[PDB]
Amino acid sequence: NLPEHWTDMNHQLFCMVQLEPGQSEYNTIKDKFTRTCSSYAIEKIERIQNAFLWQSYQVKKRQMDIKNDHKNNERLLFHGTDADSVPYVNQHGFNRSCNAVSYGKGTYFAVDASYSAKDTYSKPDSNGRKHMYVVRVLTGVFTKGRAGLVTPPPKNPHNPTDLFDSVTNNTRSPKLFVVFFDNQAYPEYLITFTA
Amino acid sequence: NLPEHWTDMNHQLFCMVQLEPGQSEYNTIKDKFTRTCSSYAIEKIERIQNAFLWQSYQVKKRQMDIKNDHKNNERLLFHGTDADSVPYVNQHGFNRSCAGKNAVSYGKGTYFAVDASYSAKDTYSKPDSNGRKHMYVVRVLTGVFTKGRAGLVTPPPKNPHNPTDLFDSVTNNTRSPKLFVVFFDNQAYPEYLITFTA
Ligand SMILES: COc1ccc2c(c1)sc1nncn12
Repeated sequence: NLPEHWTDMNHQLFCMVQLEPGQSEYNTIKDKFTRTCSSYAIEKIERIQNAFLWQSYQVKKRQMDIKNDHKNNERLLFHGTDADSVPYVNQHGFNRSCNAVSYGKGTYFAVDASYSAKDTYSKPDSNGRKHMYVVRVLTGVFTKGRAGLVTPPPKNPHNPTDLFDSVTNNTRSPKLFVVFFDNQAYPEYLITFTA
Repeated sequence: NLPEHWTDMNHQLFCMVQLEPGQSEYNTIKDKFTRTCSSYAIEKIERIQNAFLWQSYQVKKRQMDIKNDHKNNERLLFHGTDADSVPYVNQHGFNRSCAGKNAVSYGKGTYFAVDASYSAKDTYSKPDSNGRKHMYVVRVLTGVFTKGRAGLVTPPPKNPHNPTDLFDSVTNNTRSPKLFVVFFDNQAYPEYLITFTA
């Protein structure tokens, strides 16, 4: 069940598709980035078409939608990473086993591209090229994180196995989310940019 | 896609089903266990019916079967654990982030034994305060594997010039595997819980 906006992959399961500047899709993703990173220079935006990662993610989304009894479990967030991690993320997505982990040992996603645009995350390569993903994240029901978490806390100590879906720095006004399971995040776009 | 011989869970997503001795399903597991654990005695064998873990695992299995272009990707292995871990595993499966360092480490992942005798060690299946030991019987997507190394946080690449094309798992010995390490969620389905005692 591959999304309508994907382009044909000639019976293959993985493609990075460079977006056409000035078309609706490129404009939408560029605007999400320029909301907070208007001082940067965008080289390109690529759509990540990874059928396997999409499949596993959509299964987790369906499960979380059932568990939480609503379809408000997904957020579009940003993730800055170094060039050497990009091939791994494109093919395998986010891996907590691979910076600070102040809110738990998971994968960190920013509400604002400006946070992910920090050199500590989107490490500039030899040429100053920086890499940021636009990510579909199953944040679901979240709570405040803390150092040393390996999974989200339980929603009630009385049922230790019924967990929050993610944690954040601040429940009232979140700026970051941490997820602790594979296939809770789908890397949808890769932005290549410079300061 | 839930298996047709599972008990009806009346829209519930999770059930543990106590098996009857003399049923083929119980006897095959008891035989697999007693092959190497004949000094122990089984209290009970429970079938783990976890709809969400099954769905995610079967998706991974289909993907691995496609990628590897054969259906030799799944092994039935053992996993000894402490009583405090059983509720988590039943609900959420095997979390590498919680895994102990193995006394012989072939990587930082979840370990599964070919032989029940390995998993039966008190170091894994820690006897609880009532002397009950706990061992899972696990469908594991071992796929294509290589000898592991203690530094691994993912399986190694098949080819160093293509670092993202990975082995599916690692082992202690490719010619005579006795343990497998997996590094991803939903690569192992806890199918049965064996409760046993000395
Ligand atoms: C407080 O810890 C982190 C750690 C990593 C991280 C953030 C915050 S925001 C962001 N964007 N990409 C990566 N990250």
